[PDB]
Amino acid sequence: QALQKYSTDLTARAREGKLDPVIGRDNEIRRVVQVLSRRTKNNPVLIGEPGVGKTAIVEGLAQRIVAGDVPESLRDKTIVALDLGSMVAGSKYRGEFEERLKAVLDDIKNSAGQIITFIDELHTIVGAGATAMDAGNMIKPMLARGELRLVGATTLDEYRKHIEKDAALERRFQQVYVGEPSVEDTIGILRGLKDRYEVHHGVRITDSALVAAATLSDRYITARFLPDKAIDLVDEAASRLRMEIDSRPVEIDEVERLVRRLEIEEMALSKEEDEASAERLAKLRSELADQKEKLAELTTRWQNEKNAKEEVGPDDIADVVSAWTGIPAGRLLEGETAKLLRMEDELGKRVIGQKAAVTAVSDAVRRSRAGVSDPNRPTGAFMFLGPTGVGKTELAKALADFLFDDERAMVRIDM
Amino acid sequence: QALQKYSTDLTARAREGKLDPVIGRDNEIRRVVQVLSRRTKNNPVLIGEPGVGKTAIVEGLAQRIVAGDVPESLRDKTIVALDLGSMVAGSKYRGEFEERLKAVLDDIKNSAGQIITFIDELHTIVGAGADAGNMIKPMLARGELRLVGATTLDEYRKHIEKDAALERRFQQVYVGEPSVEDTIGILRGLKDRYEVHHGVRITDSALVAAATLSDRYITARFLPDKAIDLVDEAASRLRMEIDSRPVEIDEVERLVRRLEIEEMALSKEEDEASAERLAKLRSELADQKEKLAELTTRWQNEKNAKEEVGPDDIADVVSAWTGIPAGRLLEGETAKLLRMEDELGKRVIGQKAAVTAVSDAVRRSRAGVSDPNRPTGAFMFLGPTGVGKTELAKALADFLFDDERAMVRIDMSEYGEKHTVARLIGAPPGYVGYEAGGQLTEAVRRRPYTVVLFDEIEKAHPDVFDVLLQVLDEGRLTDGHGRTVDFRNTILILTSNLGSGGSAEQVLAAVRATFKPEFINRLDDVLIFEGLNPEELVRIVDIQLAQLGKRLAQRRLQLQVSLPAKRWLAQRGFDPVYGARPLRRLVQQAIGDQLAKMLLAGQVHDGDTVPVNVSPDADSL
Amino acid sequence: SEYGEKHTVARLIGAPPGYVGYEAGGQLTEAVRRRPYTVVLFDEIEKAHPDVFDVLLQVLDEGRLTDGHGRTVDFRNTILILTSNLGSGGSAEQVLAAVRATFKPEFINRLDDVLIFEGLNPEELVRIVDIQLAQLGKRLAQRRLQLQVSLPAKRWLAQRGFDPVYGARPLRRLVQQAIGDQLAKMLLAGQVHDGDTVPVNVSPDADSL
Ligand SMILES: Nc1ncnc2c1ncn2[C@@H]1O[C@H](COP(=O)(O)OP(=O)(O)OP(O)(O)=S)[C@@H](O)[C@H]1O
Ligand SMILES: Nc1ncnc2c1ncn2[C@@H]1O[C@H](COP(=O)(O)OP(=O)(O)OP(O)(O)=S)[C@@H](O)[C@H]1O
Ligand SMILES: Nc1ncnc2c1ncn2[C@@H]1O[C@H](COP(=O)(O)OP(=O)(O)OP(O)(O)=S)[C@@H](O)[C@H]1O
Ligand SMILES: Nc1ncnc2c1ncn2[C@@H]1O[C@H](COP(=O)(O)OP(=O)(O)OP(O)(O)=S)[C@@H](O)[C@H]1O
Repeated sequence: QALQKYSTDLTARAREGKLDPVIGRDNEIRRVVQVLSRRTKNNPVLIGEPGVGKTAIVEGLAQRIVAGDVPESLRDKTIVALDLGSMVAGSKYRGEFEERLKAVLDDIKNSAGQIITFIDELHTIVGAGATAMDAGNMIKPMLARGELRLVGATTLDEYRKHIEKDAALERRFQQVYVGEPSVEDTIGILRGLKDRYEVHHGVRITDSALVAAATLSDRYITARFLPDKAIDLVDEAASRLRMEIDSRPVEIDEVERLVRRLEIEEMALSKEEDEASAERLAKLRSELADQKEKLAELTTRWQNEKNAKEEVGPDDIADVVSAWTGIPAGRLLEGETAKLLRMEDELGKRVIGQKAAVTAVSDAVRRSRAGVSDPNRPTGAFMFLGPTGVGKTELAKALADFLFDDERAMVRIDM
Repeated sequence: QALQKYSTDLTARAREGKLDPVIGRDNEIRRVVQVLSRRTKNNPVLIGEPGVGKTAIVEGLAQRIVAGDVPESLRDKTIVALDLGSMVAGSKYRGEFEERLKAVLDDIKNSAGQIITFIDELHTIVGAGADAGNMIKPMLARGELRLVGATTLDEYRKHIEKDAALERRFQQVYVGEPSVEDTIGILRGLKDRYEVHHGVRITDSALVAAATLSDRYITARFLPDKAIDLVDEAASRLRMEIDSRPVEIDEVERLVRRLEIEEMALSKEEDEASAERLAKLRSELADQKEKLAELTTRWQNEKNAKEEVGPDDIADVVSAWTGIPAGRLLEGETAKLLRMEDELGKRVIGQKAAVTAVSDAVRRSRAGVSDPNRPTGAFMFLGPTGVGKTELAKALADFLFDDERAMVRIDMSEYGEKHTVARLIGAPPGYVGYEAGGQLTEAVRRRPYTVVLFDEIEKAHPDVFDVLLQVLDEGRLTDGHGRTVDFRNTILILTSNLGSGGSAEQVLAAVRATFKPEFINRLDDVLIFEGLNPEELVRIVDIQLAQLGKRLAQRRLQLQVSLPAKRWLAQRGFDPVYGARPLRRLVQQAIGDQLAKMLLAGQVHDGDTVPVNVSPDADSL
Repeated sequence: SEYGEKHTVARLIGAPPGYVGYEAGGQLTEAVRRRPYTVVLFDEIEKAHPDVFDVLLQVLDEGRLTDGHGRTVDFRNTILILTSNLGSGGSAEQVLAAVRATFKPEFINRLDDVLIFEGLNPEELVRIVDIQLAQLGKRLAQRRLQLQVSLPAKRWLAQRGFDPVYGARPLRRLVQQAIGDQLAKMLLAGQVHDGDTVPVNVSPDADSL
């Protein structure tokens, strides 16, 4: 009965239908099962970089046990998820922790080898109760005889920072290397996960969304790993779309919020007894008017669309990938096609002459938004030289301003 | 009666036949005996690396006592297994643990030496305090309690040797690991205990392989233990196969029962770009439902006319582990190896002398002919620029792993100063970055099958060469933490750009004057690359156009190219001093620029197909 | 060839008290503090930094050194061996001159005889050819595939790879390139199934099986 108090039940939740579906990864679950059913030292440890799916495999094994796809030895085994945090809760006295540990071990042993314990992030088991090495290695006699099974899973570099420093305990563990999947596999994963999200957020999701997410999340976000940085885009897109099925969409709610601030400023700046703030007001009014025009236009266009956007598509994902890691990944939604066609004449406002070099920079900027340049190569690498005072540094500073509206936003180093 | 509460009975467990047969190790047990049977200070301690068998020796001694092979000074003595953990269980009050331990010690002394206390993991005897594990120090030095302990080699000097007053009362017994010939015998003795638990049979030709094979592939662990896992796993897998269908008939069915649902929920997509994906997935499904039904037929051809493990299940296990493929070329891989300079030729063009040398040290290693202790192949190819010598090392890492970014590349141009060596080997203990290991080292210790690439090697400082000096020719280098990492399965590739135009001995003598003979001598053939003839550019043209086309299929947007343009581009591939890089700029100056201009100016939309045609000088879409 | 800086001496001696890697002790020490009958080998001693040379000062001719923990291990039963490649171009004066220029007098004075190796002669390569062939046969004896080499073959093999500037590794690479390639192409293309004894013989330039 100590188990009932110091651990939860995984297989029970698997029966009650509360674990996400698990797709693919057949070799890994096969190896986990065959290691989990050998004579001595049956303790598989899923190891590998963070995010690639290591708890998902154990959940898949649990659902598989509930279904019946397991061999004979693993029929009705009742996986158990330990918890060493709630075990060291209040034990300030001398034996209060070893007592609980002995109780749990005894109740695991009393069962006829049924229980399959599961310690998630087992790199925390090392220094369980310190004071002088005594605790956390009381299970070391039972690991060897294979009484308790203990399928665990830790990240790849907290296994050689915490455990491999304890070569006597690493010996009792078998490593199952979980490498990350490819884009073709991630698409398949998403195709089966595209229902829980689609039901939690009251929306629908096109298959093009899944494809484009699994591709862009690999092309751009080069700091995480694949089964997760692809689910995040889908999830945020769906949440945003549900937020817009509220009263108003974006790009109308932003303009009205701007208009309100401009109004509350123009109403309280009017009663200013000065002469220099007269011109500092003469522009604020014009701005308020030119913004209210846009508000009214958008509001009228919405009415037309509503009398004459309900699922996420392959471009809302681009909006997310642009809002996070501000690389523009869109599809030229008419806001800036005119701008990129005017680029030369616009960079002419600050630089004069050297059309032979302005056109060369503009072409490299242009053929990258249309999706034609090499996706794994810099967006352009020019070295323009010539005599002094001509304008080379000036063109470089004009380009950064035309792109980000702040010449202090580019990275400059003086070689 | 207090020894019943805090300890089990090893000798009784050995009487009912509950312990594994212990084989060999005569000297260790005889020394344990002749230490355990002296006047004072009669308590040994076994010492040695984890896994080499140190509880096995105590269990062997217990079975030996039960049989009666021991001398008169030990005939009819029981061994009790003390359990320090179950003594501090409830002792929150200020003296209860000391009371318990004192009762235990008094009861041990109350007998006349008919008990031999055996403490396992005795490095845990230092604590128990909060003046504990210290009241034992008097009775130790007099020989009252006969203590048999066994801790690993490096927790000894961490918990015990710190207390030279207590480590004086112990006589050390070193337990070195066995050899291959002895491990074979140990397995020959232990086989019939797994033969029962798993309802299978194990072949002696497999017992020899599970010990010869696990001695050149798994170096992070020690002997027998790293050789019993293979046998046990092979047997468990064979039993799984016996119950259900065999493997490679199970996964083919699992993925087929998934592609079904995929295409079923996909066919309901009111979309147009998703029709090219559905009509491509619907072909792999019918292709898999073909070889599945072929396997079910080829299985009955055997089931009408694989029942014990052999030297093949062991190799399959030690291959699923550690990733290293050591199998038997199961007729699907050999057909692929036989045409390798044909699958490499789809990405590298020309350089027949070099493709038939990289590809030549993979076959002669997969067939079991190469030296088992030296890298799979270590050769440097060098020549002029833009020729294809960093591309070959990527067409090769893609043939073997199906992913160009699963290999280990280090750009040796950042190693300009000699102190930049610590970047790939770690920093010695007591310094800033030490709990991080090396950087090249920790990359191979996790997957010892990658293909390392040292790009632009002559730009570095001539000390990193001397670091590499032992990587070649032995496949070993140890980092700060003192962990030896093996390279005996990687493929070492070093690019360069020396010479730059010299025919053959302006370059062969420029290598000789930048490297030392002891470094040139470890290498395999030094491959020389050659410039690009005008003929072998008309084909790179096709490769480039295919690349761009595949890049364009994100919009279902094709393009038709006429042979005049295709041979115009290749004739404007110029200057046999810059190789094949100018062509990739020519393509984007000609086609890509105006395509992108037309693409965001309306007048070209998705699904279209634009034909190129050679205007009298330029290209027109 | 890795001990190239001052601070990499703490790699074989441990760390001074109170620092990061302290419970780990030394690396040369903790393997000669137990079972002190081993053999110590320093490859390419001249690749180091001439401050590692001054730990071997009290290692040699006194037989003890003290790690970080203060313990004193004793080297009174080991056999130290240092290899190098100094000179490599002079007959007998350049090697000694380079040694005297790269080491200290109180370091060359501690050792026993500083031996010189000669360099293999054309006669001394047949006795290596048969060694290599026996080793290779032992390798491809795990499939009962023992070779059967002809005496003209052995003489050609000991005449092709000889060049007196790279020692005896060219012979190994030649054995591989000549025999192993043909054998591996013949082995996985059927026709050389196990339990076979393939003979090798001399063709004009190559040597066909
Ligand atoms: N094969 C898979 N099938 C279904 N969902 C998967 C699969 N692999 C990963 N996921 C999902 O992707 C996410 C991966 O999270 P987890 O794998 O549980 O985290 P992790 O891989 O254990 O990494 P850590 O170390 O636990 S934070 C979860 O949302 C999973 O539901
Ligand atoms: N074509 C031009 N259009 C506009 N301003 C220009 C032009 N050429 C020069 N200038 C002015 O000249 C200033 C200095 O020119 P820079 O380009 O900064 O000097 P530079 O071209 O970098 O030559 P060096 O070799 O670096 S001194 C700029 O800040 C501009 O104000
Ligand atoms: N001489 C031997 N005869 C038979 N089996 C042996 C022998 N030596 C080891 N084994 C087996 O190999 C394994 C070794 O496990 P143990 O020796 O109990 O662990 P250990 O050697 O004590 O290492 P530590 O320090 O306890 S983690 C067990 O399965 C033993 O049954
Ligand atoms: N023989 C070739 N076959 C196919 N592509 C080639 C060939 N030679 C060069 N390339 C192209 O050239 C680029 C790679 O050239 P690399 O070989 O990597 O340059 P390199 O040979 O390393 O010369 P350096 O000294 O490193 S600049 C890719 O875009 C390849 O497509």
